[PDB]
Amino acid sequence: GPKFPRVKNWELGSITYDTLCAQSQQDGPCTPRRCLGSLVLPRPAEQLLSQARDFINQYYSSIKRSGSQAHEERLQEVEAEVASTGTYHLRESELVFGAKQAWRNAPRCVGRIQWGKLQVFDARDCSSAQEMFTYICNHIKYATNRGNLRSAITVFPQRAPGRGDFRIWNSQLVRYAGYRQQDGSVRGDPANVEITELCIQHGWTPGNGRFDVLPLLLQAPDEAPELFVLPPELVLEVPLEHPTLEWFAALGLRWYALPAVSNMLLEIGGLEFSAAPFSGWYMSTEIGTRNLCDPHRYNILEDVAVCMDLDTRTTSSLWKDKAAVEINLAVLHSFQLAKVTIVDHHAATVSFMKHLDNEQKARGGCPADWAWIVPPISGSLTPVFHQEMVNYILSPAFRAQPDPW
Amino acid sequence: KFPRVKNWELGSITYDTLCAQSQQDGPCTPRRCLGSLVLPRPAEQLLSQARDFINQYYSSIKRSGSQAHEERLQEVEAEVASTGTYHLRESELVFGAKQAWRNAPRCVGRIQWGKLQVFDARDCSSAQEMFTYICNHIKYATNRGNLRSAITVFPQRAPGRGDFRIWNSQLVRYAGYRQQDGSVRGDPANVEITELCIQHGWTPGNGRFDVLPLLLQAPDEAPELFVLPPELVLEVPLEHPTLEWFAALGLRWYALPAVSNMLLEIGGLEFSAAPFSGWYMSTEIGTRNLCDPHRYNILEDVAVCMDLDTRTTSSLWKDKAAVEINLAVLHSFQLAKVTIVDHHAATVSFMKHLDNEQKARGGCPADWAWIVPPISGSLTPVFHQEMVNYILSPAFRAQPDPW
Ligand code: HEM
Ligand code: HEM
Ligand SMILES: Cc1cc(N)nc(COC[C@H]2C[C@H](OCc3cc(C)cc(N)n3)CN2)c1
Ligand SMILES: Cc1cc(N)nc(COC[C@H]2C[C@H](OCc3cc(C)cc(N)n3)CN2)c1
Ligand SMILES: C[C@H](O)[C@H](O)[C@H]1CNc2nc(N)[nH]c(=O)c2N1
Ligand SMILES: C[C@H](O)[C@H](O)[C@H]1CNc2nc(N)[nH]c(=O)c2N1
Ligand SMILES: [Zn+2]
Repeated sequence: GPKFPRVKNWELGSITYDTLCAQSQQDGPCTPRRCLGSLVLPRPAEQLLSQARDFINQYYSSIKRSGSQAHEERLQEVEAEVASTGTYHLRESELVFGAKQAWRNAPRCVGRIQWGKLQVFDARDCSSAQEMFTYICNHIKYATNRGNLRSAITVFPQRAPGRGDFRIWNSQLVRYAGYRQQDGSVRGDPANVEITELCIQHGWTPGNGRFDVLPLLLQAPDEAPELFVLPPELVLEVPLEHPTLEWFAALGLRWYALPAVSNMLLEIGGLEFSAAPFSGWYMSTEIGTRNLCDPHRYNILEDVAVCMDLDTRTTSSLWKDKAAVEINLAVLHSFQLAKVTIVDHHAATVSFMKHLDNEQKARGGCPADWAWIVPPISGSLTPVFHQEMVNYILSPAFRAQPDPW
Repeated sequence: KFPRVKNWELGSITYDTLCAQSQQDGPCTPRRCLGSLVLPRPAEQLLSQARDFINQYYSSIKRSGSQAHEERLQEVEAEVASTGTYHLRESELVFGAKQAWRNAPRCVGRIQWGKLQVFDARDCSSAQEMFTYICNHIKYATNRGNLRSAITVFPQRAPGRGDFRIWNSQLVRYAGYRQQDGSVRGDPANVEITELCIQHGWTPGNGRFDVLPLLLQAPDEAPELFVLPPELVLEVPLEHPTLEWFAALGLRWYALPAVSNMLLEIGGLEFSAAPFSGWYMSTEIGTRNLCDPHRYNILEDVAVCMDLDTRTTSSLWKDKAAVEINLAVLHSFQLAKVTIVDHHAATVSFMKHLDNEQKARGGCPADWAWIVPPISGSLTPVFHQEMVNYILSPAFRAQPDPW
């Protein structure tokens, strides 16, 4: 048949061919000799212009004015700007399209059915660390919306020739402190040990809890990062209880409402937005499975299993599986009681299948990273497990970038 | 470039250098990864695969460069030059089969790769004889519940003629009967092979767990039908340690997972019929075979029996029922003294395998999507372990169905 990858769903027996992958401009890490799909992060005058031309072409196609006079004029105007300055600038509506397209292009995101519904805050006028804070607080207030969460991104000024970057040092806008103890263990979230210690080196007075919300370390160009404490009333958290296990509330577990990634680079048309935090709402497994049960995170499985009186001395009791399921259930139940938006892993994966069909019809495929899209409990119980996926890099894109220190 | 391979739970890092030994391309390119696809789409080359394989063998027995090694290379050269093909000595076959298992990227059970009973059935000239060898394989491997890994190797592919083939995908398979009203009674995965048995003379049953006969095919002949003696096929009724109603569901599964439709390639030679078996990991039965929607699909029935709220996904009724079903399988196999490994023990053993292999060969090819179990992924260590996938030979391969 077609010379595009054939893609099969083994639950349903249905077949598609991905033609979209033909548009990839950027090589991933695989070769015919070996596949590196399971690695988390495997290792410009005329180069900018070709990325910019491509992006402008994407824009004009999206508004159905390809080949138009307005399209040709924008193209000239971009090359003139690069010509005289080395860079160029997006129109507002271009930025909005490019931000959404970056989300839509993100292979690791199961929540892409929502991609067209993204509030884009333009913060390209921002000129200080103090102003970044205001923009960030506004983002948090808008996005949180007292529990009825709204997807959003806030875009700060782009990288510029020989000027320092805007950066948010924290990986997320909300992070619990991780305090290294004398014995070598950690109180709080071990994922955050390094940022915690950077906050302390930069003048923060540390708490001693398991859920101390961290301050933000915000860096305006060519300045030391400045420290900003989020007013507590802005940071919506959800205490965790279980619907029938009454003792679960006594564990004092909690999580925050708003998942807002702040350390990734938004690339659009070769332009690099080094600070562009974005937020959605949580899939319940992120909290109840990874953040709470990973051995290298809060690691609470054994404690919960012991409370549930399970036999923790043997694997074949499936004590881990039982406790994990109850932890996820408590996450879902508590978020529901508190009226804070959340999506379980069944509803989310079902919606992603719908997204796949939509994208097949709209673009001829959808880049997806199977290992990231399949949830970390109950995998084959979700429809995405049975769905082959093709993974490739399209731009606009969100990318990892090196830590600023 | 040698990939840096990180474990994200422990922060430990290795470099896979074994991948340089791959002489066989997989489906990925720098423009797109196809690692999630289940099956993506001359004398001088036989000689090079043959020399390489003989070189692997003499090196395995340390005698790399000896008289015996050099003479054996010439035998292989002489035979290919004269006939376009060659034959393996039994010791070479035994080594090659083990190595194919070892190299199988999708197998989580490879800590066991060195314990493999290898039956040479290359002196087989008929479907009848294949059946005798298969019965002996089942008897050995089953061993009254104390299961033992095994492979039986029937005669290789030859340019002149049809292949020896076992038509069935496994040696034990439950019938799947389609109903004019669309539904399937039994195992929907075996509708086709069920229908093929009927068409070749089998009197069907009408249960949910009717064990199929084998269709065995000798070269250029119609396949023949052979009913396995019920006494040879060990099965485990499923009950649950606390939920009494669960036994009333009538569920069971067989003890012996024996794959019979894959080709075994050693030194360029191809073995189209080479059934191989180990023991089950509980999630293969409890999660996939019983809970897949296109398999026995029993999740709902179990949830109702547990009185769960089936109206909404957010009660996690599915997750809760799947767990009890896996528990029942583990409990039932244990009660019956039939070998089984749960998915926590299995993946822990695989992590140990990765480490042994790192020391021994500088790597291990592994397919993360297959290694990570279908429930409780991130609760197992392998979820957090990066993996490099690539094709080494000797290898097991998929091959076209013979009809
Ligand atoms: C609206 C609800 C949303 C849900 C339920 C959702 C769900 C998810 C989940 C479960 C992941 C994997 C996270 C992990 O394991 O750490 C993820 C990754 C991601 N999503 Fe979303 N998403 C949502 C909205 C968004 C939005 C608004 C953006 C960007 C504008 C976005 C971009 C991403 C990116 C870039 C990743 C990859 C992160 C990385 O590589 O570390 N998603 N999404
Ligand atoms: C001794 C205990 C064994 C265990 C627990 C085990 C476990 C597994 C599991 C869980 C899978 C994934 C199966 C699936 O999802 O359908 C698998 C695949 C496989 N194993 Fe094993 N294995 C064992 C022995 C063997 C032996 C003896 C061989 C060969 C001699 C072997 C070769 C394979 C191959 C080739 C596959 C891939 C099959 C395919 O592509 O569909 N394994 N193993
Ligand atoms: C927007 C959004 C919604 C939602 N429900 N969940 C998220 C979670 O994304 C969090 C992001 C930050 C960590 O990144 C780890 C990481 C490390 C490295 C080296 C690369 C990479 N891409 N990702 C895990 N995923 C984000
Ligand atoms: C030896 C062994 C031990 C154990 N515990 N489990 C097994 C399970 O193997 C069953 C085998 C047959 C199915 O084949 C599906 C399949 C289809 C296709 C087109 C290709 C392919 N490689 N695999 C999946 N795995 C085998
Ligand atoms: C090694 C492996 O790639 C790594 O643990 C991945 C697997 N899948 C994942 N999937 C999601 N959604 N998030 C993750 O952090 C990971 N971790
Ligand atoms: C599409 C996807 O690759 C397919 O569902 C795979 C996923 N992982 C698997 N893993 C195992 N062990 N066995 C399988 O059959 C599958 N199926
Ligand atoms: Zn790949």
